Amino acid sequence: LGSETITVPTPIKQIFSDDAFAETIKDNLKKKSVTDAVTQNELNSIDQIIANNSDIKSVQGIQYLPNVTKLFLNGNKLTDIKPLANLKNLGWLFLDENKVKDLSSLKDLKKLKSLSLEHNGISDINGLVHLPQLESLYLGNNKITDITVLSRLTKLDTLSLEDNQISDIVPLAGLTKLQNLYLSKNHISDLRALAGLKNLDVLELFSQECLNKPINHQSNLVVPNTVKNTDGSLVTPEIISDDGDYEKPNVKWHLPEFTNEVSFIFYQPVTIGKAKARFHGRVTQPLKE
Ligand SMILES: [Zn+2]
Ligand SMILES: [Zn+2]
Ligand SMILES: [Zn+2]
Repeated sequence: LGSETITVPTPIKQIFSDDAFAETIKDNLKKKSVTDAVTQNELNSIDQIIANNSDIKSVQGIQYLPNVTKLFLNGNKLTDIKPLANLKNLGWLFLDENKVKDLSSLKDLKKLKSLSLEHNGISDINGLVHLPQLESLYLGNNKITDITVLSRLTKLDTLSLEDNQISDIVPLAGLTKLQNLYLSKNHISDLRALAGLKNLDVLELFSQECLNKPINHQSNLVVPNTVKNTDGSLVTPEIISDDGDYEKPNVKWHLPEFTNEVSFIFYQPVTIGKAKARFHGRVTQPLKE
């Protein structure tokens, strides 16, 4: 908008407050010093910013570059991203490894096609309702438990939710345009939601870790198997703790004088569309005295 253009020549150091960042602008327009002056035409000129691992704590000043389309800003020290809020022409925004937790500034970025926020400690991704046009979304290595908002992001061909804490992938059942789905290291016990996902080329389901609602230290104990495949059918465990034994459809046991938590491990090669993956994880079942 209006005073998100500078009208007299100005020195970099002054418009871009953060030193690291002021230097990515210098290094990008091939200038020789941050004290050198820049005119808005030159700023208008900038389409891409490559600034990974560059120790950037603030992108203030970025507001003055309204034709910027691709922002590579991984592994910096960003927390507040408001100066992006209004860069209408943004399509790639890479903010891995920062600490950006409030996605409200992305909300009017309606040309944004690919967003990455791996490893930011995000837990609420509901701000994503404001961005249905997304094509690639990388949300790996956060603390996301609820993905119900994703049933709306129907334009995705690439989605990574690897290493969060998802029990429930029913919200993905709809997203049939999906080609690469990474769901490793979550709490996924039921693969039914993926029956539909026919265009999948790459799919990952390693290391699920599913925990249960406690019961009690019984000599004869008999928990039912809840791990289900694509198509509804109970997957047969690839090993049980504590000379445990599986007769359909329960893990049985026999105890008194050892301890409090029991478990079983499962394994199942799956095929959905043109993709082949390994659904391998563990059902825990803790007990009390
Ligand atoms: Zn909002
Ligand atoms: Zn035994
Ligand atoms: Zn195994």
